[PDB]
Amino acid sequence: MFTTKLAEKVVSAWKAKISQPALKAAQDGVIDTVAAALGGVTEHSVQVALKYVAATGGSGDSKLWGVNQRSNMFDAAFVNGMAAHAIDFDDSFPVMRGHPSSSLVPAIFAVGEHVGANGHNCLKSYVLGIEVVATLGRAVGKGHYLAGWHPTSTLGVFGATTAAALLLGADEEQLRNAWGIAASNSCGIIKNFGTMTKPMHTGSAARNGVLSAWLSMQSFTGCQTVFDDAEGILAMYGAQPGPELFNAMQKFGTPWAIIAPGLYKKSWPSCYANHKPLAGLFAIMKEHGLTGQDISHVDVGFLPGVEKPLLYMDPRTTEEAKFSIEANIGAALLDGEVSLASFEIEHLDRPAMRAAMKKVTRFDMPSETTFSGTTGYTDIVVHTADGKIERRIEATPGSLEDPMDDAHLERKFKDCTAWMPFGESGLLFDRLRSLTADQGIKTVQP
Amino acid sequence: MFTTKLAEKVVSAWKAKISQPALKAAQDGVIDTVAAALGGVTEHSVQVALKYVAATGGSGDSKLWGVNQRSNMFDAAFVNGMAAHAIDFDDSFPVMRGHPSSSLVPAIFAVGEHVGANGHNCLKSYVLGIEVVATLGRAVGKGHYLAGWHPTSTLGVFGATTAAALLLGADEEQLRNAWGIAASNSCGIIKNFGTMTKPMHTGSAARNGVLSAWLSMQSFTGCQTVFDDAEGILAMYGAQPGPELFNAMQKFGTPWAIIAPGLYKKSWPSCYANHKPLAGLFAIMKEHGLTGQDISHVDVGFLPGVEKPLLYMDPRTTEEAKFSIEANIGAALLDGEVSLASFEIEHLDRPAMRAAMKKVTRFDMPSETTFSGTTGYTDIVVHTADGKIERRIEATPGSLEDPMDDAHLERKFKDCTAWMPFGESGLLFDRLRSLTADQGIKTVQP
Repeated sequence: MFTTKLAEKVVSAWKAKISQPALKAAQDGVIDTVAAALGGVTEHSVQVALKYVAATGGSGDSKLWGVNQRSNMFDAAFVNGMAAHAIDFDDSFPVMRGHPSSSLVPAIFAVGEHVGANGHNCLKSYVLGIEVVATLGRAVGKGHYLAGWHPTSTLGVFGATTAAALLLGADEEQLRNAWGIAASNSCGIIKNFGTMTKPMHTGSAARNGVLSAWLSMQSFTGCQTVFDDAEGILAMYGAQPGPELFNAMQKFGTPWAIIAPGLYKKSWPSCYANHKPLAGLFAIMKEHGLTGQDISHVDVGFLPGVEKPLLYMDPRTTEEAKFSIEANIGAALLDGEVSLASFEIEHLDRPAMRAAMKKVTRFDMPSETTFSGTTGYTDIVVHTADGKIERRIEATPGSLEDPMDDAHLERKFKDCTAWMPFGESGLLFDRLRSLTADQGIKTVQP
Repeated sequence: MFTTKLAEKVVSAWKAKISQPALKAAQDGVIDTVAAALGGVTEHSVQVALKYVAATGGSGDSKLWGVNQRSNMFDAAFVNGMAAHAIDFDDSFPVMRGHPSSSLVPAIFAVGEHVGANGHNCLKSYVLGIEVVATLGRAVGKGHYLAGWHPTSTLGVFGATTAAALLLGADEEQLRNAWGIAASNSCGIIKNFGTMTKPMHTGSAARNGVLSAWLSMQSFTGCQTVFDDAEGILAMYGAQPGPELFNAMQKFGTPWAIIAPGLYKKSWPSCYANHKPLAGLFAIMKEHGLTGQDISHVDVGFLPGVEKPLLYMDPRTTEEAKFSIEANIGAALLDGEVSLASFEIEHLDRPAMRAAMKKVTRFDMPSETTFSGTTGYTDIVVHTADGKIERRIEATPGSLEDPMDDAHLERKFKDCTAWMPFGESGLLFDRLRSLTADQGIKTVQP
């Protein structure tokens, strides 16, 4: 009954009004995700995605973000989902231990443009796709990520499917069906972190979410109970029989997970496991009046489960650097900031950068439970002329405890779109903000 | 380590000649797979796949089987993969516990047509794709299927990737890269059996295999050690990482797995778990001179692990019936045969068919280990007016112990293509066989 109940909750909510705060949360998620995408459109991964579109000989009217080109909705969702994750700057969501918006927002744009949808419905579909992935993440728990799966795509695909299906006009049956199709297209592994395959996870999840929904509307069948039982995808991913499943569903919309705990907005284009350490380092530098020239070493601690994604101690590519605490803290020490340019290959290969990276060491922080990059707390030690400065960082930057405010999000957008021609970034920012006023999503044209 | 050693073996074999029996085995595989596809091109799943192609606006020179249409190689692989598996009449491969040819052969035609490949290289790519999937199958063991995944696609994607890569000109590095990409596109679950999503598994695997290969040739990166260690996909699927992995590839090409145990060709369009039961029933009917009217009941036994895919005792769709021993034995009883028309919805819905299905029941056969529909043995009991006939069926139809010979494979092709315009089936049969003569694959045009 879990799958049936979830589709009832989603479709019933779809037919009802949704709160101003939820729509505002969704609006901000859109702006952050498009910023993240536009900051990454020159990456090789996205350029190759564009080449793929050329190779398909395909055509259509869904906008490929950052370029004056359109294609069919499936391939647009692929390209834009790739772009949304290309520099690891898009949001996280601790309930899922992953990045839901880099599949969901691309899917919503691709389908929304196709069907001529307006902003309230688009935003509502985001709210509901996030509620679905929150419910599934709660069901699955911590084991799925620890076992080597990337929940970003393995669970993200269901978010994308949900919003696509709703926009396409799915009823409960069609929605249940679409989730069944998606479950057989649920994939992505952690060993591909530090490669271009990581943004493919979200490209594929967006495309597959759109495709799964569209197929469902064509009377193409899949399992309508795919979340249920030992044979269902949740159990396969480690959901335990008992109350976990019942606990998960009890949340629904009271409050919406897009509000609480909400989407965590990244201050730096790198793995969240870097971010409490960076916050702490910068706070120490500011408070004590230290530059990196005044710091001889930094020790960065990690709770159980947190270090997993940071695969590279000596990263050699732009992608690897985002999964290196050495590169993150190294750049912070060298430049006094971490920016879009920090992980560009020319910056990464500076002799001075490689020197700074050698100032950084990792250590284990003891605990009886496991945590993630967006949860728990971090201990750092900053070594200086006058001794060691110890600090515990309790708030994750971007969480409700250290939220990104309007001014911060606007500056992120600006920085990610600095390459756009005169005036075009501001105009796009304004159009993005008009979704709240029920403007046609096709008018936005990121 | 395992991944690098496997790519070395594949590329070394690629550059060498392969034996005639390997070539023949590949040739027969192509013919069986195209037969199976051409028998299923009218299924709603394929019809929807063709609607998808129309929706993409895609174009190219990869032919779509059974229709006068061509598209790009990715979408042709998708459509023809869907078609190859649409009525469950394609081959099985015990070492993988799945259907490798329904992703491999579509990928080979799509890529081969694109690059103007000749028959010997096409057939060689098939042999090597099969050798890779045999290797991975041996490494993962029995647990993966039993845990709810469909090895047909989860492992089959690597077959398709290997062949596509080789045809596109991959070296070792690019092959290793392609596997990495493909590993994040490994998916498909058993709970979708009896729905249109099952043949999507093979369409998706074929397309993803072609895409992973293509992407690798564009310097799009994935993990180059993706089958190694606990973090690799084989361990994730239950293999024992470390040195023990190399036992999986100790006799690579000696003999080729495409020869021993070989591809198992189906005599009936349904799950293999139905097939020893049917062979037994027909033998008893023939030996004892019994028609279905002479038989009041049939008991069908299943060793541990074997019954798993037969999800439906009361199938209500064409797809469900293929996963129902009741439907299979029912149709055998009523008509004295099982054919392509047996599982069409009008035949399934016959009151006399529904009555015959009620004569069938299932039972467990004891063992300390688990088996599959292409291994072990089957006990059946046929009930007649005089008493009960028990029979143990030791050989799986299509295995080396009960192989499909040339005359039978040609008959299967004929039956699957009888709808074609007058003379075209034979013309196509001859063109398919021209691959053995190193003709250009582009001439074949299924």
